[PDB]
Amino acid sequence: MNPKRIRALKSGKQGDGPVVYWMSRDQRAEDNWALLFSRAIAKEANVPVVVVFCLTDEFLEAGIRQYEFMLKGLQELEVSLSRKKIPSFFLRGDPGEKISRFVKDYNAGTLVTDFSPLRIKNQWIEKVISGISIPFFEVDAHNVVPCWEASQKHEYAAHTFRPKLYALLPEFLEEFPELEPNSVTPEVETLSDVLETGVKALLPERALLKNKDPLFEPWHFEPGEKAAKKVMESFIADRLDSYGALRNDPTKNMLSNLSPYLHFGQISSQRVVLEVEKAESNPGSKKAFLDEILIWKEISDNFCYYNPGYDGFESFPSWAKESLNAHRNDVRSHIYTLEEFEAGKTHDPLWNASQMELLSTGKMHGYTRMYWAKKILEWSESPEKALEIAICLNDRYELDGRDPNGYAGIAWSIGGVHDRAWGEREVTGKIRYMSYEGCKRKFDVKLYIEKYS
Ligand SMILES: Cc1cc2nc3c(=O)[nH]c(=O)nc-3n(C[C@H](O)[C@H](O)[C@H](O)COP(=O)(O)OP(=O)(O)OC[C@H]3O[C@@H](n4cnc5c(N)ncnc54)[C@H](O)[C@@H]3O)c2cc1C
Repeated sequence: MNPKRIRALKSGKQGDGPVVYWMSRDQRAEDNWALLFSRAIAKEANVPVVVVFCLTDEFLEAGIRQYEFMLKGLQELEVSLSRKKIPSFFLRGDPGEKISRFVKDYNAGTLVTDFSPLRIKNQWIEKVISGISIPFFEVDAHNVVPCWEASQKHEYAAHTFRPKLYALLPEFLEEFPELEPNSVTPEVETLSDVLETGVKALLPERALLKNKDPLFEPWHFEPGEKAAKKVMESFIADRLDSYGALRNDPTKNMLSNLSPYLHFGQISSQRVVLEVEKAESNPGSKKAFLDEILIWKEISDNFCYYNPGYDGFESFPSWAKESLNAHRNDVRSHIYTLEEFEAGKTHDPLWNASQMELLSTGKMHGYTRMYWAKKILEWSESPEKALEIAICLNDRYELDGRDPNGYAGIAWSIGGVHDRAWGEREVTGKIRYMSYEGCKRKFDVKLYIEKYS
């Protein structure tokens, strides 16, 4: 129980009632520092712990694919917490109104939540803080090293953040204690109903084909905490060995496929890192994978935490902004609208295949994501319109979207965040370029294009 994982958002008079865990980003019962601290605090106060989750009004800004994945897991989570004698309350509406009202209606003693550097989460904290009188803590249950501990400032490169993070692994990379149940079960609708109503409201905006057939295939990733562990186990046993050599090959499915579970916190990245560390496989593949789930994942939280405008042109490096400004007035070879990007109606069959994989599976291969976002910059009227389009399609169709990794990944592709300058070209300037022929020499593009007609 390292106290550096927890941080106080506001101090107050601790009440004589249950400790409330405002679960948001880490939707799991196991390996959850936020829930573990909540139980520890509730134990010292001789009071039970309770979990509250808010089904917010912004769910209509995504699709059915994300909504069902999240709620199906929450249905499983409600069963796990029950076995621990921990009740779970699911509220519908504004977290500011609902969290504050729950604190007063149930006489909460202390309020706890997990950490997310996203703007929407800060928005909720502001409203909640001004509507409660009890202490309020947040715990980093998503990063191995607490975001505010890994670095005190924005890190402009992976090689400047990698040593800082590895130096702190010996202290923060540790096993998880068991979640002790509640002593006695203490004394707002069912999830099957909130799911049915939500799906009905999302159906008109469901992505379809010409024949009114849904595009999304929901049999690629089963949601839940139990499914995530099976995915983790399969990766270490079968794919981890080849990960280092086939991570950049879209035609081969040699990725961990953990992002949907990591995004919703249905599985702890610290748990994955522990299991990987103790697994014997190709050394370079271990290094490659750990580099992605430790450095690149947690540097994205670092990006969004220390850059209020992480989703804007203002957060780009100075060299990228001055380079992109110098080529604003360059004549673009193609200009596509949002609907044209969305439907995969460009001239580049590789880009359209990447969009089709996004629409059909909700998870685009890591390598094609880079190619996908860079051509949006190349075929847009400006870098600002490119960020807008990339963020829209990413957050709308990726199962792992609306995530710090997404904004940090898009900022890398379009603005060169966490990257260096390259040969100066027109339109894209010094931003790293990825040509069509460059991909042909990297993998069998024809197979990838064929798999997503
Ligand atoms: C334009 C663009 C958009 C992206 N969109 C998202 C997104 O919406 N959500 C998201 O979580 N990630 C995003 N990524 C990062 C990466 O593409 C995906 O995380 C990865 O493809 C997820 O699938 P996986 O778990 O099977 O990959 P794996 O190779 O098995 O890697 C495992 C984990 O390492 C992390 N990781 C891997 N690559 C990156 C990276 N470049 N940056 C940060 N973390 C990484 C992820 O957490 C990932 O789950 C994006 C990257 C780019 C360039």
